[PDB]
Amino acid sequence: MTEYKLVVVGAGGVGKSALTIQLIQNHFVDEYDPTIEDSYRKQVVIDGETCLLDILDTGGQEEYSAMRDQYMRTGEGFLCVFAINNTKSFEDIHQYREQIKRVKDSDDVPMVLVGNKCDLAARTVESRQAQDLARSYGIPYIETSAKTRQGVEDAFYTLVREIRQH
Ligand SMILES: Nc1nc2c(ncn2[C@@H]2O[C@H](COP(=O)(O)OP(=O)(O)NP(=O)(O)O)[C@@H](O)[C@H]2O)c(=O)[nH]1
Ligand SMILES: [Ca+2]
Ligand SMILES: [Ca+2]
Ligand SMILES: [Mg+2]
Repeated sequence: MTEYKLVVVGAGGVGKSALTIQLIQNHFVDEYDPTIEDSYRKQVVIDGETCLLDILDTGGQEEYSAMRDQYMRTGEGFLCVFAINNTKSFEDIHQYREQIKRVKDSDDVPMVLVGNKCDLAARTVESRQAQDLARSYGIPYIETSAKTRQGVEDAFYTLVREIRQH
């Protein structure tokens, strides 16, 4: 069957693991255990197609990691995640996109910008600001809540639909 290699990246604590775990295991992780690199696999049907999602959940990073770059090289699509209540995480997105461009050696890599923790009221990143950033990259912007599951399936499935247009 068709396999889709997805990689989740973004600043520490934005909810990358919570999003992946909500998608794959249907529960919300309340505690904060920093990730290095964890992988998840699951067969799902997306738009009538039975396929296998292979998801690499990476941890936030502010220091070079040769190993990190190597694990990311095989990714086919990337979820770039920031949290809507953490301006710095949004400002960090451009660096993650640059890392992706490097490891893939391409300026055209399937990606989706995700603004997580949309259930929280302390918003410092407005939807419009994120929409503008995503537009500049030629990619979709989707808000999510790993807590309520709002937009979770939408974010990952949209990433699959982006790989399909590639
Ligand atoms: N309210 C709320 N909290 C969230 C959401 N997503 C994650 N969190 C919380 O934020 C904290 C960190 O989440 P986690 O998924 O571990 O972050 P991460 O990006 O994987 N961290 P790392 O980069 O260190 O692996 C946890 O306490 C978790 O419950 C969300 O959508 N809403
Ligand atoms: Ca723990
Ligand atoms: Ca390269
Ligand atoms: Mg994590």
